[PDB]
Amino acid sequence: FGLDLARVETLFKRELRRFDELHPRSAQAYRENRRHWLYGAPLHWMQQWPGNCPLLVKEAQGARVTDIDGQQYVDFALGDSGAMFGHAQPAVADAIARQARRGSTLMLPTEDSLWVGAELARRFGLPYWQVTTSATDANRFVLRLCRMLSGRDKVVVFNCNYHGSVDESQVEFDAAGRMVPRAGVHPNGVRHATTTRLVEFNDLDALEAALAHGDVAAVLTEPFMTNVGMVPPAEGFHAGLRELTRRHDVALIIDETHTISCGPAGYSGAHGLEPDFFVLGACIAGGIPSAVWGCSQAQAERIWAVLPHFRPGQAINHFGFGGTLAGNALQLAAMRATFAEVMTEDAYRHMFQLAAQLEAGVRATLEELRLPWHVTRIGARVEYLFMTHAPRNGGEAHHARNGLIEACLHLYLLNRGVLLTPFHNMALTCPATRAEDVELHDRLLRDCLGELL
Amino acid sequence: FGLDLARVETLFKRELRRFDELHPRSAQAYRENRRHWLYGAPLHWMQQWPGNCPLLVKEAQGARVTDIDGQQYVDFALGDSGAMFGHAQPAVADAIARQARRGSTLMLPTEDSLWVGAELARRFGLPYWQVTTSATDANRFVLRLCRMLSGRDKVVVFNCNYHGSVDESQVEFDAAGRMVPRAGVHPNGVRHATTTRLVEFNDLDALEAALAHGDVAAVLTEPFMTNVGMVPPAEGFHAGLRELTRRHDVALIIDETHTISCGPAGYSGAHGLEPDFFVLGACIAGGIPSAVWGCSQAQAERIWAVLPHFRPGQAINHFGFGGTLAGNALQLAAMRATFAEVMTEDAYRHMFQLAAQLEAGVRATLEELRLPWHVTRIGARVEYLFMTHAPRNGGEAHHARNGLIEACLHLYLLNRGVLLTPFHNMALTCPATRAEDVELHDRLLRDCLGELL
Ligand SMILES: Cc1ncc(COP(=O)(O)O)c(CN)c1O
Ligand SMILES: Cc1ncc(COP(=O)(O)O)c(CN)c1O
Repeated sequence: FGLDLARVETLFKRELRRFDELHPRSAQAYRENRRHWLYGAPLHWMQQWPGNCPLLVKEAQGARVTDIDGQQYVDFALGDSGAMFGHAQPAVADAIARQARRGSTLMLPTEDSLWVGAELARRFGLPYWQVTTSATDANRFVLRLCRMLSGRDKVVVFNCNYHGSVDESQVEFDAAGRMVPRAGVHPNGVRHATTTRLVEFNDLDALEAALAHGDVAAVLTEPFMTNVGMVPPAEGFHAGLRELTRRHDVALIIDETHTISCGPAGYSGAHGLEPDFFVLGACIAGGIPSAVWGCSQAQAERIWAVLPHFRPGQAINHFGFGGTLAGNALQLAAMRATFAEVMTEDAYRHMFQLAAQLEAGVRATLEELRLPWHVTRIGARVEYLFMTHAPRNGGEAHHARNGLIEACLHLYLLNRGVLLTPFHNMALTCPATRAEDVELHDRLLRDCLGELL
Repeated sequence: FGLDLARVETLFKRELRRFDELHPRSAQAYRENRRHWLYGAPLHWMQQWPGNCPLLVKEAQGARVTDIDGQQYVDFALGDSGAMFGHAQPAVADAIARQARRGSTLMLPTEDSLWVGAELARRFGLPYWQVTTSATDANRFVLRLCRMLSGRDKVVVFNCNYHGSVDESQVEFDAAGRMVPRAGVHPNGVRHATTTRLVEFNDLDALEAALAHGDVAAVLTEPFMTNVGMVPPAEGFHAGLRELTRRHDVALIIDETHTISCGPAGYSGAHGLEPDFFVLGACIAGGIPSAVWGCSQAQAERIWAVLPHFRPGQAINHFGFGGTLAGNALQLAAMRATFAEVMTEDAYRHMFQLAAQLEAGVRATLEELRLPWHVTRIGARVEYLFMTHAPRNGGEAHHARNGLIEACLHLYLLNRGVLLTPFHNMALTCPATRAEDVELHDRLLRDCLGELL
């Protein structure tokens, strides 16, 4: 990847010691938290920050975070996209506070459901919606409905996808091109040959071959892959994807959990995609676990034919989906505030300006230092990969990832006041991001790469 | 069931007309919401309230709810247990408001994680915890870890369980005693013969026969079944369950999502159970979708051997579980407030007194009217069933449920200012419930049954 991995190790060791010296109170907190949390924090992923422990946060507002050692950071991680519009958005926090004081979960709708439903239909151009407690659940429940309406069992996913803890998606290609369980993800009693057909992104011949078996209920995909570095769709790919799925009467599910960074109506709204189902995760509810999914008129009619509107005195049933806190008053209050006051044309304009500045700065550094790396941007989200050209598919992109280089870069920036999500080589801008924050990121990255070369 | 179903239908029809006359603004809201929500509300379950639409709530506090038609209710539904300690608990609402203003989701811990981890271990007597966004997910993830640590693929569940949208659990016995997909729940590409062994509750011989196959990773169960009416464990059942699972080296997972009504340490704490894993849902976080799960040190050691603590520079991985907003600052703030200020010995003392009064009143009515029905209480939760004696298992209990009778009773009470969850014949008391509220419930139920007989 253009770096001497021995030099990377040397710097990494120095930065691990620097981390220890700078963050003693977080380290002390980690010692205590390891006594009661299985992986030393409430979520096991939090153990994967670089350095010897995750930081304990004291407070965060906008794109600023302060830890319990008093260190201040510019935050380009933004809760690993869960806080994509910034921390403590005043309208959203106020809406949450107000609604908590007048009922957070009633198993009933409130007036906010009226406004939000209409807004979803307007913004995203699909007529009918439902709410879940996570993007994973939206994907799981949509897949269930697709199996119900189609009578087919398999889902098509793309190599190196991520769609949440959707067991049927947890596959990859081995060296012989065989579909096997994803590395480090136990098959969990699933026999994926019975549930899943795997294809590389940007491969219409392979997609046609998968669908031709006639056992595929749905294709599930991001419109632009974001969970193995960034893989843009090729020229003509979306047209072909949409045509092939129509020809085979297969549902097309577009997951915009990350690609909502492309604009106020997502990638689908910018590019005239025609999803059968549309999934969007928790950036919309201010840190309250949430997601929405929507469907076309044609899919709604098919769903109602297999699951009719409930009749008075009918036996109660969940039908295998929904959840007890799904669609609750608190979620809907936060969504209303977010769509009305946060996800505006002006917000996206600001985010794009700063993200374009950040992208251009990274690109200048890579070009100056002659690194065989590249940088890609989708709206507010910028990510680099350790290969010369944009990957044609997820398989290619996976080979350009390296845990040591990533950890070293991330830690070097963390120790100097910039937080990047540990799971990607990405930076996310929000309405509270400032030009000086981009300048700091740019300088530190140039400094780090400079020390390595 | 002791009632003429024809008289039940006649009253139900009258009460549906009464509902229309009393709730015109909710009906208008439903017409609008049907334009944009697939099932006319954010969650399809909300369509299953009795009456011709779900009520739209204006505000709720304690055990009081006011709808948009200005109708006031005593709430014994409490968000179908999601708000089991009452609506708008001041400490919890304040904690949510405070934390929203200083970062809701950071992919990092805060000082509240220290306090909550220690509190969970103290309260529930298991040392190691994790947080999810739902009880469903806690169950799914525990099952995954059990398959990983055991190398076995099957889970034992009990007939007429409910553990959330856990696909492997969605089975029942047919008339021939065959394990088949649960009625109305599509198998969803799961071949349950490969994932699941089904047994009736309170049947140690059948449980032994299931476990003897040597392919069971875990037994998943409520300690007292609450999702098919109430099924108490028989004398000696828990001792036998614990002994058999130990002998076969099978994980025992106790799901207290509802049975937390038994006391501040759940049924397990009251009755000295010894779970390997313990699951508790969203009642603990004030309407923020949440759950916790805990495990013994012995299970933790087996898990760490198959999923080691993360090493510096290791390739990032979700490992098939966790979630982006799981274990977030907002959840942990709400949990801290709930455990410190709400789920106290004094709160439960009040809840028990009022629930005992409610139980005694229901029992008196059933005995006076000579109905072949009975009532059961577990702590704050009271439920009746349309059979003479307590059911020995879920199979028996299922036969004593009737959608029409349930809808009629629920609607009669709703039209006279008492909300009961539409999915059960249950009432839940909280710290804000008053004796006069219980008296109103008691009178209306007696009035309704009186009109029917
Ligand atoms: C594209 C995509 N879809 C779905 C999910 C699942 O989201 P969650 O972890 O909130 O369920 C993620 C994770 N952010 C994602 O990146
Ligand atoms: C015993 C039990 N376990 C798990 C769940 C799942 O909870 P959720 O719908 O919040 O995932 C439920 C639903 N109340 C339940 O009753």
